[PDB]
Amino acid sequence: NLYFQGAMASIAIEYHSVVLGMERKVNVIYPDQSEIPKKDQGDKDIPVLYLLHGMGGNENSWQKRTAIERLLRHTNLIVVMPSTDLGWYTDTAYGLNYYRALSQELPQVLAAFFPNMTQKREKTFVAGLSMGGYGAFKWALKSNRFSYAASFSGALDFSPETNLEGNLGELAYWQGVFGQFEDPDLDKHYLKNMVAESDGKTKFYAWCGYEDFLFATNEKAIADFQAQGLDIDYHKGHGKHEWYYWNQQLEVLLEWLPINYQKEERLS
Amino acid sequence: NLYFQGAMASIAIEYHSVVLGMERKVNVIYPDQSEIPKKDQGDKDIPVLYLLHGMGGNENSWQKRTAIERLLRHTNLIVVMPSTDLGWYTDTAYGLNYYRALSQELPQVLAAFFPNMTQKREKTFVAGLSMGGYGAFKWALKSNRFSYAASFSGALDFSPETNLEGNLGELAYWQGVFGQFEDPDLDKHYLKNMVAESDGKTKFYAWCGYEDFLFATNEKAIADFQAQGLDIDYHKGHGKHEWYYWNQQLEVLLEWLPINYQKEERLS
Amino acid sequence: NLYFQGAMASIAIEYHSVVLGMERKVNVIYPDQSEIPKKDQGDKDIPVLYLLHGMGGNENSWQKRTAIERLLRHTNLIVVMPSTDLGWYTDTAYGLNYYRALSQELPQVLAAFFPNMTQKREKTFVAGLSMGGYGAFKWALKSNRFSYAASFSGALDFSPETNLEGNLGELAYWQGVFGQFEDPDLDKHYLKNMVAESDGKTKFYAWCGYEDFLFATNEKAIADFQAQGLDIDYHKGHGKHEWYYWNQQLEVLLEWLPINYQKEERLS
Amino acid sequence: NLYFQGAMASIAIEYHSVVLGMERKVNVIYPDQSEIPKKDQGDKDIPVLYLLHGMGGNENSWQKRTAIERLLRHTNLIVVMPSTDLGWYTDTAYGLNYYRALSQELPQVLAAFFPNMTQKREKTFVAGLSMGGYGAFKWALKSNRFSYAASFSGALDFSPETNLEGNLGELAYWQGVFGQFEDPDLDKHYLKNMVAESDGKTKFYAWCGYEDFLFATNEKAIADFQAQGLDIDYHKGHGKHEWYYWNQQLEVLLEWLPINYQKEERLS
Ligand SMILES: O=C([O-])C(=O)[O-]
Ligand SMILES: O=C([O-])C(=O)[O-]
Ligand SMILES: O=C([O-])C(=O)[O-]
Ligand SMILES: O=C([O-])C(=O)[O-]
Ligand SMILES: [Zn+2]
Ligand SMILES: [Zn+2]
Ligand SMILES: [Zn+2]
Ligand SMILES: [Zn+2]
Repeated sequence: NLYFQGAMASIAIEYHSVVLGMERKVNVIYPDQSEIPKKDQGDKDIPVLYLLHGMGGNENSWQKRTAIERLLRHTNLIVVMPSTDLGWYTDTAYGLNYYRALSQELPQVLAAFFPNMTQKREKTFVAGLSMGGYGAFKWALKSNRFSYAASFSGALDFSPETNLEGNLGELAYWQGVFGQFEDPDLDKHYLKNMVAESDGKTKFYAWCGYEDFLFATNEKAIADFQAQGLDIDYHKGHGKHEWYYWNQQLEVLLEWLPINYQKEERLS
Repeated sequence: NLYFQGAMASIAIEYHSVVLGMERKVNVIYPDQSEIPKKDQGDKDIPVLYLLHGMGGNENSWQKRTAIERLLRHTNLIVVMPSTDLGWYTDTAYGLNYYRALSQELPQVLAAFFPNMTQKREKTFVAGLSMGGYGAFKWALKSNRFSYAASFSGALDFSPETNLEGNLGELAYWQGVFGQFEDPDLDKHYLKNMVAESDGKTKFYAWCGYEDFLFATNEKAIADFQAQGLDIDYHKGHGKHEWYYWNQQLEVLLEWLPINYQKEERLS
Repeated sequence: NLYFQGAMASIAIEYHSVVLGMERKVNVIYPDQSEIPKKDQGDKDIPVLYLLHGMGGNENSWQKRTAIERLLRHTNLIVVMPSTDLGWYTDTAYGLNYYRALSQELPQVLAAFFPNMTQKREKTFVAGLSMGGYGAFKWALKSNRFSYAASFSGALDFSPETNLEGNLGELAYWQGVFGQFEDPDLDKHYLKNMVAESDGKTKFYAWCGYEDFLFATNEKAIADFQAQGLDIDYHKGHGKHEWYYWNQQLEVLLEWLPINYQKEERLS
Repeated sequence: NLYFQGAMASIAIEYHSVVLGMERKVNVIYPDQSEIPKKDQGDKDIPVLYLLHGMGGNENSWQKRTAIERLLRHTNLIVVMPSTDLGWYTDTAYGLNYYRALSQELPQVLAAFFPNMTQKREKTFVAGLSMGGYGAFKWALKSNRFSYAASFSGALDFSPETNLEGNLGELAYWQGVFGQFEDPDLDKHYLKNMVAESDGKTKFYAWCGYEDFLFATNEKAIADFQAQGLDIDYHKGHGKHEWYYWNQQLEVLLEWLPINYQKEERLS
């Protein structure tokens, strides 16, 4: 017609997690064969971005707060939106092994459903905002699964002192996630303590807004990462802890990744 | 926490349409009691915008192609996203009474589920893009239900000559929607022929991009509407038949409507 | 725990149909690796049942009206639930090519998403109820894609005389689906006229309740099929045009198909 | 047509929980105005059943494992399916206040969306299976909101000794839900300790299968309830910890409740 136009496929999966012992939800956007560049048709090695949500969000957050499905509609990229509830992408002290579920089970589930997604590091990426920025860097440092990793307004440094002081949720919550604050192993949850064992083959990007409550956290964390020689680029701009800025950062991410992003025309 | 933030409620309804004789889907976004201005808490007369999709879309289109759920999250507005398949919001010649289903049944269904939505014209609005711009103006002209109506890149004028010539879909399709092209009643589907009987108490807005295939259609249609004294404001800018521009127009619409839109802060 | 138990994966897909020129929905239930018999783990040739809905239904009908997701949870079977609106799995006279979309596009879409589903006739099955029984037999007769095909209370014979006489919907509806009733090609829609060209390598099953308004239709249709030597088994019982009986027939179907159905224990 | 038939409306709601500080999902089935008995049309006091899931389930469990949407389609009943993750409908020791969210917030959310649901005890009911049987009895004992409450294979008695011994999940899990096992307040989670303060105006029903791992638990719990004079009827049959039996018990529940259940005809 001229009236007709493509769309990515939108897939919502509910599956049984053996790790968590419960039904879990994951959303997947999958490229539109009729709209990607000609060369990409039939691909058996499609690149994949895992995009992680913030505290209070879920598998719908990115899709509803950005117009990601519109942005990517001409691009050869699978995007996976997992859920972690309020568990920080962490195996918690109350027995929910969210990190194991994210890092070990989810990729196996997806591969089993979707053999044509890439299994290559050079085509596997992660990013997230807020709690999801912590999750993205944690997963990339520990797993060496990703070529590129990004944090937007991430909680990239913390301590008991900062978590609680009880402006950021109460003690029982934080100790449920990370263990008791007197446990000498608490520090294993600190991203700075995970750099040494990572392989140094992941590119990192971090952003934070000047006005964000986590701006000081990011300044401190990046300084510590840079001291250890992490391959990181850090940027800042005016902004707060809000989804408009996360949308902007998604659009920066899409150009940074090696995905041949087909940016929509904008005449106004 | 400072980490926590609200969200609108997102409601997906599947219901039995007696008019269409089938299960139908409608999405509704409903304002977050914890985030709207104080005065709006407990409202029993909440304003409502019906937002109509384009050819090939459905009840998910606006939500996935704009970040409407983010934009409206501090605003006291219900938004309803109906579906019409490829039926043009029209009672078709193949027996699917989509116009009756939209104009008569859907509002009764919604009121029955949601008694706290407004029943007032001064708080009831419609808009749509492409086919949905035709639908929005048709519904507003015929029903007098709305105070404000908006069309974005709408198919606001047409004839056999323009539909088909077969660049815009084939004959059987168009005649299925509007009837045989030799029927002397074809012209009842033309928006210009619906102005006389409307009550003149609806404000109209139309937009079209210069580069759009429907730019000439809109120029012609608005000239005809203005000749009949319709209360319409018409604007144009650079743009094509694409969702980025429809997102921009949604943001213009939200300020135009009498809804006390709480626009998100944008520091960059 | 003993408290934990598996579930099939439930997948909801929205995809762009090039054939129909619109976003379409298809549901897929996919076997639980942790619950199927040991031997089936890792299968790259998983059997597939397409299950078609009735007039007024959609891709959710089977899942919500039967407890299919519970019944199949130990069985190595993919089940696909397509949607055809009110189009009878037919390329209609108003330009919606539902048959092409079902028979050609949908299998290619699914294979592209899900390479581990079978591509073998011996592991590919179809069934449906009411309109979906017509669709199941039509698709199996025309395509030779299936080893087994089943109709439950199907509209397996019809004419203008029976459609309309206007007890079963009005003329414009029926002629929109099948063309004008005076067209000499109307009879190409009759299943009896499709037997000659089918390959005779599909097993057919049909059921109808004695009290159903289509009981006479089924008696006539099966007699005509049996006259042509179709490989069909036909059964009847007390019942009407209702989902309880369709649930019962699903359970009969699951034993008939060569799928090694792992029937749940029922101690009461 | 005779081909057309009604359906209940199926509503999926995602809403912001202030209590939990996260987006939460609740499903609602709402009666079909065209199919309920004549007298019920226009009701502003529609009865409501809350139906709670088991460990590992969610808001979709009842709908997918029973054909509840089919069973209730002629009946004037709203059914609400909440989610509690693995939190036992309890304000947990890791800071997720699931009980407050269920008992205080959810009813206010639903009333705000759906003013025509009843606010009367005589028309408000709860039931659940496994963990959800514990939840149903807990909520009914504490709140006095319900006239009728039902448990199917519920975990109605427990201790450290039985939880763990580590056949039923590990220590960290159970202590995350209920607190440390040495806390003298552990016993506040025991349903037997909640009877004294309840008002004695709720009717209780419990079922358990003989072969279920919780059969001894139910025998013990009911004996303790009967010693305290609770108004309870307890039944047992052959069965295990499986959804087929929960489906059977749902069908018993529907006749027990004062809802004028319109049971589907079953001629076979
Ligand atoms: O966004 C813009 O300014 C553009 O690219 O036209
Ligand atoms: O969008 C902008 O330029 C703004 O408002 O900062
Ligand atoms: O359904 C039955 O009767 C059984 O198998 O126990
Ligand atoms: O289920 C049955 O046996 C019946 O009621 O026909
Ligand atoms: Zn830089
Ligand atoms: Zn103007
Ligand atoms: Zn037989
Ligand atoms: Zn009894």
